[PDB]
Amino acid sequence: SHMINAQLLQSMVDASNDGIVVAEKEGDDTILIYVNAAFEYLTGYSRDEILYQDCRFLQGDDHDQLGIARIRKAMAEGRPCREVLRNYRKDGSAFWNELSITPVKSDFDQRTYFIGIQKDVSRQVELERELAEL
Amino acid sequence: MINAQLLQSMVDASNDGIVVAEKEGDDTILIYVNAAFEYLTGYSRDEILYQDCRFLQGDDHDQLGIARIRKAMAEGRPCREVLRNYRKDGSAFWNELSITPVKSDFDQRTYFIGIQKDVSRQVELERELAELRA
Ligand SMILES: Cc1cc2nc3c(=O)[nH]c(=O)nc-3n(C[C@H](O)[C@H](O)[C@H](O)COP(=O)(O)O)c2cc1C
Ligand SMILES: Cc1cc2nc3c(=O)[nH]c(=O)nc-3n(C[C@H](O)[C@H](O)[C@H](O)COP(=O)(O)O)c2cc1C
Repeated sequence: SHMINAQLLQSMVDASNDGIVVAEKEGDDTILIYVNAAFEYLTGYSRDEILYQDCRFLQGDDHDQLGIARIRKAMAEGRPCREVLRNYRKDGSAFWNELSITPVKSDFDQRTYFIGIQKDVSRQVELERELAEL
Repeated sequence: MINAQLLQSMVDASNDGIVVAEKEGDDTILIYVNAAFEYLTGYSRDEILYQDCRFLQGDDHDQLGIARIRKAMAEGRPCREVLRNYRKDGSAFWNELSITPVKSDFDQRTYFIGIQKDVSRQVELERELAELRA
């Protein structure tokens, strides 16, 4: 009587300020099958551009970031993980992405999907460094 | 095809508190809260459901943002305000609150999505850094 319906679930995901994505594993890729508006705003990429691609384009030229090894191992072991990564928007600007990945098993196909949540921590990091200097 | 199970998992994974409230008269009472909201406020889902979120203001009221929230809600505008809020144990924190009115043709009920996050540290840093800058 008083409880939410499924359209409300979509509304909560749409209202989120952090990016929220769903990806599915294929071989060495985990390809984006859903992104919310905040992900497009945060990354500068449109939904049409980046769907069915692995999120690693957000690392740009940066690789062998330690968090990436931790993510790969957590993915292999079926465990959730959280890493702060250097990421880059479509225009090339850098941001610090606090990224969480949660595997969830879909009852429909009994397939494991991966929920990402991207939070821009750049301002908090830079301000922490500035105050450390001060 | 993102089903309701996956949408729910996306809400459950959110770092930020996420709630749904429905308006009855001058109350908007909580009909859903996620785990991040419970951890942020220290209240369990069973304690706070079907109550207006204003209990989080505690002894405080007449904060300027509250007046802005009221006007924005009456006008159906989304809004964002940083409010002083209080946990179950009484501890104070700065809550960046984003309220989004839900537009739905399906049911007559008017709903609001709240998104809450603890900005206390960023506020502390901002004031300290501004003072030291002088
Ligand atoms: C659901 C999901 C979301 C992801 N989001 C990001 C992201 O926003 N930024 C990023 O740098 N990596 C993200 N990744 C990690 C990469 O997609 C990839 O798994 C990681 O770089 C390790 O794979 P690789 O060594 O083959 O590049 C995400 C991974 C998953 C599964
Ligand atoms: C969906 C939603 C979530 C809200 N969350 C909070 C909150 O977390 N903390 C808070 O102090 N007020 C929150 N509010 C605002 C109060 O519920 C209330 O609308 C505000 O105090 C102004 O109403 P009032 O002047 O009648 O007290 C929320 C409102 C809505 C609609």
